[PDB]
Amino acid sequence: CDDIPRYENELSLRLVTSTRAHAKIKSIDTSEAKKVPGFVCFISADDVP
Amino acid sequence: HFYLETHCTIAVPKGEAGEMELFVSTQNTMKTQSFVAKMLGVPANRIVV
Amino acid sequence: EMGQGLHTKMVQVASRALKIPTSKIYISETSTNTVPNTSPTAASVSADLNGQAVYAACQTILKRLEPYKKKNPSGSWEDWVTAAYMDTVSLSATGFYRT
Amino acid sequence: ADKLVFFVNGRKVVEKNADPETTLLAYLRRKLGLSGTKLGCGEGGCGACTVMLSKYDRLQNKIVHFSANACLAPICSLHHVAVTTVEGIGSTKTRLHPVQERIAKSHGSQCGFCTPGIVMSMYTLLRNQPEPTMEEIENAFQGNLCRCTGYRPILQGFRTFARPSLFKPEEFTPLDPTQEPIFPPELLRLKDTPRKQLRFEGERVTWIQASTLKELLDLKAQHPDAKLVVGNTEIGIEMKFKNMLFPMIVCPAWIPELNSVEHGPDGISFGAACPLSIVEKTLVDAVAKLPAQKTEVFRGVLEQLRWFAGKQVKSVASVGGNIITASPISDLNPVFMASGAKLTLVSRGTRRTVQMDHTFFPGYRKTLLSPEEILLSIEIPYSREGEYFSAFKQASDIAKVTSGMRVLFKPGTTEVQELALCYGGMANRTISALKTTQRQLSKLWKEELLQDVCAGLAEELHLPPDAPGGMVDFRCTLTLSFFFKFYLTVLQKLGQENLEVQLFQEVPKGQSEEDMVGRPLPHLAADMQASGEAVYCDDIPRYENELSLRLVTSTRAHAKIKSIDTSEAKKVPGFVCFISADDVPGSNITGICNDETVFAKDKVTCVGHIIGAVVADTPEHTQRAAQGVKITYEELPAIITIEDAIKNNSFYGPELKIEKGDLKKGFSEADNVVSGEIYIGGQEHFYLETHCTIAVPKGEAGEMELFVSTQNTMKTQSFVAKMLGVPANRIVVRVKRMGGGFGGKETRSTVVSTAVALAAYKTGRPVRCMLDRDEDMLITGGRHPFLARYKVGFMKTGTVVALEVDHFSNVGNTQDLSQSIMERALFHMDNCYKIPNIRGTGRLCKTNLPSNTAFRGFGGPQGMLIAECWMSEVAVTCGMPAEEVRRKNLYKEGDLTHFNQKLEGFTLPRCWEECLASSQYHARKSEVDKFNKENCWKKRGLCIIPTKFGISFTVPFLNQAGALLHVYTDGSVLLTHGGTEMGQGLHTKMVQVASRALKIPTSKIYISETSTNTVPNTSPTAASVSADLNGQAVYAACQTILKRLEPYKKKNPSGSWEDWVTAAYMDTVSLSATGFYRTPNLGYSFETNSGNPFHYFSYGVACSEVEIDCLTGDHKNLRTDIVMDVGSSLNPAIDIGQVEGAFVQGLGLFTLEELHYSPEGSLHTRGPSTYKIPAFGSIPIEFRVSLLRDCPNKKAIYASKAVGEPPLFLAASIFFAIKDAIRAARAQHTGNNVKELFRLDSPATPEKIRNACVDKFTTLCVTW
Ligand SMILES: Cc1cc2nc3c(=O)[nH]c(=O)nc-3n(C[C@H](O)[C@H](O)[C@H](O)COP(=O)(O)OP(=O)(O)OC[C@H]3O[C@@H](n4cnc5c(N)ncnc54)[C@H](O)[C@@H]3O)c2cc1C
Ligand code: FES
Ligand code: FES
Repeated sequence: CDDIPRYENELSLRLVTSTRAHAKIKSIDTSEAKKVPGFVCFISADDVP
Repeated sequence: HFYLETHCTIAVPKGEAGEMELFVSTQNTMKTQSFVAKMLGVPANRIVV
Repeated sequence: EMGQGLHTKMVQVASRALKIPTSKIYISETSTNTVPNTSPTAASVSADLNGQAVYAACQTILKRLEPYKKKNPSGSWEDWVTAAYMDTVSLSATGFYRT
Repeated sequence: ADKLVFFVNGRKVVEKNADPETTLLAYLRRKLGLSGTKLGCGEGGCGACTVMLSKYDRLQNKIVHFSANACLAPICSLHHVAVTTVEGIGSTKTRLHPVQERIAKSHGSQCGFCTPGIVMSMYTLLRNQPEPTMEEIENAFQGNLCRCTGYRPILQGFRTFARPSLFKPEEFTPLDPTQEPIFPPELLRLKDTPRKQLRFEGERVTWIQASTLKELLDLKAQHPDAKLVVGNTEIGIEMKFKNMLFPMIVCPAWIPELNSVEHGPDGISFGAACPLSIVEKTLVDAVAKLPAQKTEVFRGVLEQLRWFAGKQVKSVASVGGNIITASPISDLNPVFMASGAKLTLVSRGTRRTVQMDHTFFPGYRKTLLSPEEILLSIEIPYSREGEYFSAFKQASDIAKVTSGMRVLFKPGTTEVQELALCYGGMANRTISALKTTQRQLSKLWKEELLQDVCAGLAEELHLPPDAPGGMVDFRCTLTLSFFFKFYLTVLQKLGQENLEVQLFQEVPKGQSEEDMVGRPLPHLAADMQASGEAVYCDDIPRYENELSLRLVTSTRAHAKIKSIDTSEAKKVPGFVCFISADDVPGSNITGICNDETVFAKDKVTCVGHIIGAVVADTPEHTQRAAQGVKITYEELPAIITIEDAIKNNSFYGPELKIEKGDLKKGFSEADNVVSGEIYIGGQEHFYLETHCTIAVPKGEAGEMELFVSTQNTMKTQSFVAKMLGVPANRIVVRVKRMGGGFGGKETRSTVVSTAVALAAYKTGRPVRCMLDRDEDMLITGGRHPFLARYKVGFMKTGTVVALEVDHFSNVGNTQDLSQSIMERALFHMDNCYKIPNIRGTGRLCKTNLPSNTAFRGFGGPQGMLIAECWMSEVAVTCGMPAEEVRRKNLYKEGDLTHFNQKLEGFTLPRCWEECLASSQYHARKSEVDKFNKENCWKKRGLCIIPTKFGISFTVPFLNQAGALLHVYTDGSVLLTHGGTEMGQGLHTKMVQVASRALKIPTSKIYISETSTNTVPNTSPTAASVSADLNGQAVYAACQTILKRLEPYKKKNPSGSWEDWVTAAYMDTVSLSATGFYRTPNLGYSFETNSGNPFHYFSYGVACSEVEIDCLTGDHKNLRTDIVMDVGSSLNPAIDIGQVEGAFVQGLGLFTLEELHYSPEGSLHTRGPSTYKIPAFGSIPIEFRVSLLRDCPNKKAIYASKAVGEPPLFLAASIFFAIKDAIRAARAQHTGNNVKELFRLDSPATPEKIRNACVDKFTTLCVTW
């Protein structure tokens, strides 16, 4: 599958996941991540249209 | 399960009229189609898997 | 195909029903605008159900061809196809099955 | 100073490393992947590459906006400039901008390609001048050409912005210009922080952007071979096409001193860098604010600049440039020279001041400049009291001619103090009068000066018949006729010799709001074409390892091939490998009657034919490699011309013929016999998207998938599979759309796909290639020209009785389709006349010219033109009226054609009668001779022509097609069918139909692309039947679905359509079905003259007024009314759109387009600059089209007739109306000549019209 070549503008993804077994979710902090080289954007539940 | 190829998805958007084409390691072709079309909010006939 | 020979079995069948060598028939990939509304590739029946469908479609083709086989019953299979083409018959067909 | 920085659409770009050779388009297109700013010529005048530059001024501390073509503009010019693109103003994923939506909704975008270009042209206008005049809009568009639409809808959609029906302009959204996007606030923070000079370094060139005048001058003084670039509209051409390479460029341009305007005591003075566009602007108003005699030279400069060229170019090229560039054909230099203009030259320690005169250009593109001297400024002079000036240019590096003329008299009298006549295009360089000028000095503006002048004008600038450019006595005459024009318009300025709409039919009262068949719904994708978003071909992204190709081609007309040398090419950076004929692993003998070779082997047969190709990493590298491989040939003899061919006995299989009667009988039985020959010229497809092919090899079991701009899906598949040597079922070809095809992509497309395929096969990774305008016009080739000779016998009533006609067709160097074309020719010699004894033949001539192919028309439009010639030669020999004669020998309902097929339900006389009605021929005719009586030097003409066109493929077994319909579990439908969209609404019609048959809203059905594993074995998307055949197939498939559903509709007959589908699904029915169709009872035999070749006929009739200027050879295209039978149109907006387009293409073919070939056979004529297709400017003044009402056609899908081609012939009318005014000017200046019979050839150009308008001057020139 991933054996199929890139295109020349293709991004990678990789998805973020809950480290507790039942809880409410008090807020999300994206700041440390926008420092990484090549970072494009963080997708979340508020974005599905 | 431990299959050797683990899961995955190259998704390629064409950009006119919501079309998108997806290359996907699945047993269930139908469903990969509709729940993508549901989440996106478009007619099934713009999706090809 | 999850590596369990569905494709190789699907070929075997269609080779037989049509009576042309396995070598001459190719399957390339599976997709949702070649044949829509498909059940999960699932509970062992995956062989049998497509098995059937492939058959039917096979049969509708051979009916279409009879006339040209009749008129030249010792010629090539290529012979009967160039033939039907120029006379104006469909060479593309669907095929379905329910248990 | 290294980093260049500019902005694109709002965002900043900081490009560390620019190579002065990368052009803005291209940065745009393939570095920041914004497609949709398209490439159309690369040569400057198609404008599909148009964008908008906004920058901050500094001198008048203002922010300015202009248009420019991005195919030409180097990125090193663009420091600190901001670019707006098509996808900058608006999009379908937000709001379209009103320039966008109106051009879409008013039917102005059929194929769709020239669309962003026109949109920006318009968009910029508005941003400078926010409520313009219908004249100013008229006129943004010199820069932009479209092929599919004939212009009318464009202008009528935008007319809206300025001061039983088809689109509602009152529903358009309104437009608030406070809402366009803001000038980036970040330049502007710059603007203070002052310029210093910059240097960028490239792979081959070095670019120094200079900043003071001091740094220019020093630079040039220590490196005098350094090349000035300013507008780049010159160098750009030279570096791309005449493979020149100047390694060090300095661009002035920033320099305050070279950009200044100044109001002297004496004339106005302009900095060399200034663009034309502002020279104009200056003059334009300073003429209107000023005593109308100082302004005599000004009025001339402006006079040339209207017909110079068009806005995207005027806003970049400098006067400086034009003056020094110095071509033979500058239109500016004559005027400046005749003007005696005033140049200011400088170097470091140099301050020369020369008056322009014959002396300034010594030789071929040279001037008086020394290498270290630059031009500072020009000064155009006020005119003194009793000093008079005009300028002339006439149109369609040598030919045409352009002139500046000046005279001054001894004051308060006629006399002649000074006189100078300067002419472009008659020599090497811009020349002066002068022997002739001398002698005229102190005479009087009177008759025997007018003679002495014209006498000397013929001797001095006499032309040898070998002189290059050709054309000689046109080129001649013009010299006098301009003078004569001039003489007259002097006189006038003293004591002065006095004597003293579109309509169609409404749908049924009854029928549903959401049945859409018959209603005028706009092209399924015009929004997205207008918006930039629709993806055409090379528009499809790269992959990350994808190579480019580009193919190598024979520079001789017939020769053996002694050997190939690849050495110079392997030196280029990124070079991958050279593919040749020894590499196909399959079969090198392809083409379509197996005549031709995939790559040449052992010998080359025309001007060239593919020898091989080179493979690299970028396309500019592709170029340099091409360039690189050098071949060595030994040279055999050449057949070229139609004759030869015959004088040699060539050609292509045995003489075709049709016969009926006897005939020996007519001619003996007859009153008069005429007897003539005429020649019809060839023609270029010029679609906007040129050819091409992304080929992608998968790598297991030979599979490959190809994305291809074609009309013929099938064939692209097999001849790829043949050449490769694998089973057809490993090949898949897909077409989503095209920038137009008109036949030109029915077959020839394969020549490219084939090559590309192999490069992928070899290297194992994707490869694409797409032609530049210049390669494409060579390689693919044209419509067929014809020579015909005839003989026609007739009574003195005008009733015709016998006719005999011989055709040949020049073919080229492979058979191809050429046979089927000839046949269709023969089927059409009758046009619309019954004619009881008749013999027509034709031959197919072998030549060393590239192979001619299929073009809208298919030979039909060649004569029906022959006969129709012949015809008006009858009517003239009788003594007339021409109307009465045609009316007189019309087929009538139920007769039969010379091939014995019955004419049933024959509409033609209703089209006839109903046209002369509305058009009102008489009185108009009378009103015309009247103008002819009162005008000496301009004349007018009027004509009315018929036409009938058989519909259906001639090989009968091509009349078939087929489709595939899926219904998803959610209600949505998925349609595909055999045929392909070239921007002509097939898809939109295919939807309309299926919406109806299934009785669900148009909105719910989608079609996505066309392909060879959705529906195999498909006929070319070709001879107008493409609608009807897929029409049928779609139907069938529709029906099989509704049968399947009945049961579930029955059981719940008031539920939703979604209801019936979830329903059938769970009960276990198929929701996917096929569908097919054959046209029945077809087949004509040639030797038996029987049986049935067509299925029905299209009919129609046209009426045109023209007026010529018989001094120059130019004409206006005054009015034109058509009435067309379409049956019951599927979509009257798209038909019509179809009508007007085709009609305009006839315009081109009969009056405007000419190809030229060197004597020994290399095509000379290769881009929008030398091949002039018809422009916004060229369409008829009033243009009236009407579909014919109440007349259903029961032999074809829901009552409709075919509409593609028939109407293109009707332009005929403009040709004959043009032959008519010719009569009238011959009869004034020939003294007498009774009933003339004179040779007129197609295409009727300025040269050929002028030439045949005989008089005083033609006679003085008498004796490539
Ligand atoms: C689409 C199109 C249509 C055209 N139509 C016409 C037409 O209708 N009539 C016509 O006459 N021409 C026409 N042209 C030519 C165009 O007018 C010229 O290219 C323009 O005049 C050149 O200005 P430039 O800034 O591009 O010069 P560049 O292209 O930058 O280079 C031009 C020459 O100027 C030189 N130069 C030398 N000294 C100086 C100096 N002192 N100051 C400035 N430049 C100097 C450079 O060496 C170079 O040779 C047309 C061109 C295009 C492609
Ligand atoms: S001006 Fe760029 S393609 Fe025509
Ligand atoms: S719509 Fe303009 S070239 Fe096709």
